[PDB]
Amino acid sequence: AAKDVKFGADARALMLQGVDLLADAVAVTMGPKGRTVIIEQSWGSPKVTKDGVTVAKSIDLKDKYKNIGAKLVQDVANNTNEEAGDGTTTATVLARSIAKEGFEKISKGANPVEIRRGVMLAVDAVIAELKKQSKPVTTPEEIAQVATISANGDKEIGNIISDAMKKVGRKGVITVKDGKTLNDELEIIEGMKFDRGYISPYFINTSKGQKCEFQDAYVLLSEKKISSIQSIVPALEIANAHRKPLVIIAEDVDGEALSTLVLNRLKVGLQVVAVKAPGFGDNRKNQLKDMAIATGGAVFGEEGLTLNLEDVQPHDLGKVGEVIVTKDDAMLLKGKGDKAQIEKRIQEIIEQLDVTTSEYEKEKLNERLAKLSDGVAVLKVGGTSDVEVNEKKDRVTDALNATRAAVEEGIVLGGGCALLRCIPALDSLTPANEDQKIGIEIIKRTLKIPAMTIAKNAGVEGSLIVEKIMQSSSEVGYDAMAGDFVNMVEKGIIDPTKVVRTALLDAAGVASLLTTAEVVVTEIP
Amino acid sequence: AAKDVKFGADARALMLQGVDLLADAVAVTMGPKGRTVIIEQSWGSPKVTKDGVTVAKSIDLKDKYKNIGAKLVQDVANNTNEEAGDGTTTATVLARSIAKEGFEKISKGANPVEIRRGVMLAVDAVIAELKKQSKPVTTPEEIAQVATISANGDKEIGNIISDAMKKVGRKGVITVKDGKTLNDELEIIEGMKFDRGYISPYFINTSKGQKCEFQDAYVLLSEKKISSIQSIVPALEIANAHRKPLVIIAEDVDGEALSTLVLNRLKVGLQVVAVKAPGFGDNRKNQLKDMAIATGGAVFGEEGLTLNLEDVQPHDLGKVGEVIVTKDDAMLLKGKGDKAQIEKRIQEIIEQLDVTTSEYEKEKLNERLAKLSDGVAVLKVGGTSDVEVNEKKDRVTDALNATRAAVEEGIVLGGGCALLRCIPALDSLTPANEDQKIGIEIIKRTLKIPAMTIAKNAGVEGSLIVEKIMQSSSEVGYDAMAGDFVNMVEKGIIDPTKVVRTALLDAAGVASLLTTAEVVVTEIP
Amino acid sequence: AAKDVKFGADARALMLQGVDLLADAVAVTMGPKGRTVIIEQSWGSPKVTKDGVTVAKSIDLKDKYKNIGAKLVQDVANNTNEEAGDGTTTATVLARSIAKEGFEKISKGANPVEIRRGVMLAVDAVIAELKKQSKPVTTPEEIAQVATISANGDKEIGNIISDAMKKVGRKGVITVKDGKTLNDELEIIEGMKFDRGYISPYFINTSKGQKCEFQDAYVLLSEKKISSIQSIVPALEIANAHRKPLVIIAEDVDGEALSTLVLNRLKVGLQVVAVKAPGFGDNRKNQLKDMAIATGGAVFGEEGLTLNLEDVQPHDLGKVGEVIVTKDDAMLLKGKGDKAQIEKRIQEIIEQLDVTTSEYEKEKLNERLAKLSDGVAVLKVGGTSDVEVNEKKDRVTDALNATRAAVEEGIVLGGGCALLRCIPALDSLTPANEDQKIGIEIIKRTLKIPAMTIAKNAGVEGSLIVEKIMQSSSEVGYDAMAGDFVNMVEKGIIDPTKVVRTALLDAAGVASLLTTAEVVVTEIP
Repeated sequence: AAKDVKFGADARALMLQGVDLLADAVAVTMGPKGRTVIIEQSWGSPKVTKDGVTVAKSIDLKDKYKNIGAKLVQDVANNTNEEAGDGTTTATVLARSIAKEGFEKISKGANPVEIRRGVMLAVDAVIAELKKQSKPVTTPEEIAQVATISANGDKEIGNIISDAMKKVGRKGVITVKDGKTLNDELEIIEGMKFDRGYISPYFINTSKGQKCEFQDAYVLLSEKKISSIQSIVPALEIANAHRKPLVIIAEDVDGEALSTLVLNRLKVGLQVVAVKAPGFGDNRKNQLKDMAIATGGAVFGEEGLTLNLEDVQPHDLGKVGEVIVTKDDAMLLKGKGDKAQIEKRIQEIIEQLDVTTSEYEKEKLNERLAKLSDGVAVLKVGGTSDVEVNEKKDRVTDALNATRAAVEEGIVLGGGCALLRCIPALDSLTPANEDQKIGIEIIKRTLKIPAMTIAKNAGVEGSLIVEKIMQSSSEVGYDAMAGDFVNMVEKGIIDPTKVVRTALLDAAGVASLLTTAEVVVTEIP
Repeated sequence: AAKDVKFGADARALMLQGVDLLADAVAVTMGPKGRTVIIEQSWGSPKVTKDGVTVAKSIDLKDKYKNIGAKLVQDVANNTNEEAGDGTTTATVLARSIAKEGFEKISKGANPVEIRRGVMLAVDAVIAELKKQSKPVTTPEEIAQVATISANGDKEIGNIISDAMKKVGRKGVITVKDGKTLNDELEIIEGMKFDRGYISPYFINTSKGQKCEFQDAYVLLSEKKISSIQSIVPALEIANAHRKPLVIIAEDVDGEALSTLVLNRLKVGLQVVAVKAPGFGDNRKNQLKDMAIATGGAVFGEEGLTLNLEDVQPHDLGKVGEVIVTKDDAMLLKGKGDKAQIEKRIQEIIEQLDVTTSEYEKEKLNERLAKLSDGVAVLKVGGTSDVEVNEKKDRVTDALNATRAAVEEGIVLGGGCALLRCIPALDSLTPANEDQKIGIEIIKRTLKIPAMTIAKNAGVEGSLIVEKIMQSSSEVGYDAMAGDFVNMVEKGIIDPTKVVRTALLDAAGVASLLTTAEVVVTEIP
Repeated sequence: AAKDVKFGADARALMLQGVDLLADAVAVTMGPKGRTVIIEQSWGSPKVTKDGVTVAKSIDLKDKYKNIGAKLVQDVANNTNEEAGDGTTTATVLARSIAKEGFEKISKGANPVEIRRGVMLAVDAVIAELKKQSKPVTTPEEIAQVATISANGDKEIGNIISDAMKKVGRKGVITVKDGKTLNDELEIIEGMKFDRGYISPYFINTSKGQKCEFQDAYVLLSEKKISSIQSIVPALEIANAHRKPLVIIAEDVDGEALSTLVLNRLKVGLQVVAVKAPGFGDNRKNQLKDMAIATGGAVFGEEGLTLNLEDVQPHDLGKVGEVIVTKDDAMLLKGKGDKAQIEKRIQEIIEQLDVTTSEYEKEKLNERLAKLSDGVAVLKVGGTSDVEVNEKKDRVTDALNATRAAVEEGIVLGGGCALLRCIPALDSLTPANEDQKIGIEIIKRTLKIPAMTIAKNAGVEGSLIVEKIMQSSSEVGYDAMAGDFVNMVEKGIIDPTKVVRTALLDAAGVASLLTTAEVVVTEIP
């Protein structure tokens, strides 16, 4: 495979020319006044959209170096911001602006590593300032306010969100479902969730949204890894006898099992899904034991009690009402089993919390406790018809992910004004040398970019708006919807702090990586 | 898949150059004096035609951006106006005119969003004026007048249309059939219709017209969705034993059932069709219960009474005389079952209407009531031979769809004069700024376009006609057929108001979407 | 499928340049002095010919627009004149001349629709004049004269033609056959003919002439359509047991039956042919009943008497001596069955004619009567050897079709002089405006075209001949064979009036359609 190689500024120029296409195509769709972008798909109608992540995930350039620039911006600013579809555009625009500004200085004689150090210093100072001028959200009234704000004034949606949240706590688990009724209602049910996603992207069922959904499946628990281990088909025997699905939880899946399952799901699509074990080490073992207690099954490891995957009985497996598994996330609903032995295990974990003393110990114990003592709250959204319910479910999920992101680290002024308020923090910072001072001036400039872009999307003169917002009060900002200055928190122009912080971090990281890369090696066409 | 990306005016120019080809190819065939368009099909004779929707659905450009412009105009102005073949051309021409006029101003410095706001304001004012200067149709005499007018003076066709309509009411159901006789006659028969179309476009039988027709089929009712559920073939067993067809009604069809049915219909074409459930939620369940009562079958859900798709008996399914299903529309004819239990269910729904009180409740109850208490009227058109009957059936369907569209929202002056009479309404409107004033001048101009185009198609000087019609009386207009001014309602130059309103709405929407699009991303060849 | 689109004069120019190639290639072979045209077929010798329809059906241009022009002229001037091979060339030449003349005026500022109206007025006046100056043929002496004239003086052929005609009447049925003898002789035999052609072009047997011939076949009668209905193979069982063929008459054939029959005829060629039902409605049913009475079979509809296609007995089907079926035409010969019940059915139809009173009723009754009471006359042509008989059969068919066309609407002066005599009728016509006057001058010119072309083919100066024929007597014309003026009816330069009328009608229609077409959309190569 013959390769081509370019060096220094010669390759950085091409990477930047590839970046500023994605940046321009995404910066259009920022803010509430975001315009539309026509994306031609081959067979059907050209898809119109106003959503930054779709535009970003779409484009793919022809030239090799431009494509690697675009892909470098994408696979971080997008892949690292899967929580909400709001921070990705900000990340890409900040990244392009930092990179383009720094390329000028390093082409005019500055030292790249010094600029990267200065930029990292500035970004640390700005994140520090953010963590100060933020304000938390810890009372159900404020929770209702922020929820309703995120749902665009829907008092009912914000109300039901706060009701679920204050019922299952801040660290609880929340899910949305379609209640087949006219009115939305909140329900709490038996279930448990852990943070291990699906292993096979071919497992995708109910494809839209990249999910994997199955009903009343059987549950398998295996401490021993089933990597390159056939004889999984004994379980499939009873899983075909009883048409109910089955789920398997192994230390890992590889070789025989992996290759057979991917292909048979591709061609038959049998109702089984594989997921990695949730915990680690002894905590993993005790977690699988708790899950077996909660599902009515048993671990399929040979240690202790004798049981193998070579044979299966209907009472050996576990049973639950529903299961949902997606990227990095998986959950189980309405588990079967010994309801009295579940309480016995709860008491066991209580006495464990009583006896153990270390931070890690009691932490993992609280995790295992909450994973069984507290149920999940399902939001049964409803409406007149599925054409309404399918859209309201998406709005509810958006508002839910917004408020969950807000409760973690508070909220700040929306509309990109937050970064504007953090500019005076750069004054106190002192550079070690003049290159590290240019590394501060760069952030000084690039912090005003999201506000300028939202203003320009609203059709208004950007710099005129940003200079006035800068000199104005600390609590007032620009509302692109109404086109005039307003008290943001009062009006509701807010956004979670985690989003701004993550966006700025990823932007700085990618821009550094892209302005210090010295050698680019690409295939030859 | 390498993509290409263009920005702003540079892409809008190409999209507009792609639009004005479809607009020119369709504007020719407008009015009664519409010319002809030679469409070469590959194998046979070049098809001559004077029908706007065929010309529109035909063309498909070479360049990518021109093609997306043409497709943007098509997939709305056509797909949204499937009711009658008259509004689509008007929609496309209005869209092109608005877009071309606005592109000039936004190339001369105006703000796109402001123009779109002004245009939306003007369109709202014009639709308001239409809803005023319209006049309803609510008496059988006026119904006969408008029917005969739509059928081009055929007193017999309009008479039979009004007879069917006043017999089954305004909201009744009407169908046309071939009576195998010399004289057309009206018949009312047992049946029911709901608004869920076919799921598989491969189901098309009696292909011309995109329909699906079957006789004396069996009826299946399944509240449980059969998505990715095999064992549908038990029913197919008895459906092959008795050569009579079968229809299935499920919450949904997917996976196993979908993939098997599409392919076996492609290669064998077995006499079964799948359709989505008609209602929603509890209303869906009660609707399926009423349909089972009306057909002699039973719901195949496991709840309550035990019954599965794994086994079928001839008396488990429903039975009807005929079934027709098309896009968004499906109906059943001459259902079997307990004629006494049908009356019992009718009394049940009557007492339900008595007890329940909410608007939604009594609305759905009236729907379920009328879906069983009132039969459908079938129009048995007849003639000397099928070469006449096949054409008369199409004329009758056209007149029927025209009068049904007229009874909903009244009628207005035909020949595009209606929009001309709505021009003085734009005087009272006031703009917030000068861009929103150009957004009014644009509609001021584009409202005169359909009349100008019909006049030009008649070979007459357009502006000369439109200025005289503007200054003339409110009730007089231009008759391109006779080539002179005439009292329209008196002569019969009319058209339903719904058509003009929908055409103007879709035109404004598409023109806005096309004059504000900022980024176009297309595949590379 | 990317398309290309041209507008107005720009596309009409290309269509006309495509037309004037077919027109020139066919105008050569007009008249008796028609020259020859070398048509290269790929494998064998280049086929020489002097026949206009073969030259026309042959050519097929390269460019798309030229090809659609040529195909537009072809698929009407040919497809509408399948009766005799004489009118097609005249139609194409008149069409080209009108179109080329009108393109000049519409390129010099005239209104196309006005010209089309004027041209239609002129053509109506000319057809009126023709219907006046024609003269009928209603006596056996005149029949013999016109027959002998059409057969180029063959007294024997004209004599036998008149003998058959005056024996079976003007509306009788006549067929030609090869008598295997030295002398031609006339025979009348049992049979019946109806006007429904073959359904499958793959049915072609005895391929030359596009016919379908079979001997002593079985006859099937099915009122119920066999569209998408298998189990036709029960009949094929006995149709293979007895090697005699079978014919089926269904309301329609589609799906299962169509797809199986086309392919098995392609690969096996079993001796069965399918034809559409002859009549319509109740008349269709009574016609099938009469045909069953006449053939010894029975209708295979389930109504009344029980009988299905699922089973067949040798006495259920009908039986006839011979059957011939071609495009739009099908006939049966020497039917079997109850010769006494046939007379009983005849008496039934007689009493029906007695009781019924409406025009349509007695008309259909006379049709059903004559279809059984009167036999067909077969012309057994003969000669020394098949090399002579095969050519004499074609000459006899030509003369027969000529005299049958003459008896319908009389005869006129041959050699294109008829249209010349109709020129003075255009004087009385008055135009509404000057464009409709150019629409008269165009026909004034184009009427002299066939005579000019025949003269030029004879090598003589055309205009010199046409001016002298114009000023000469009403009964004298030009004989290109002898090259001098002669009394046409006396010499025998005649042609049926139907041919001239149809040619002029089709020419005017195509020329209008081609000079008013505004948009041409063609595939891109």
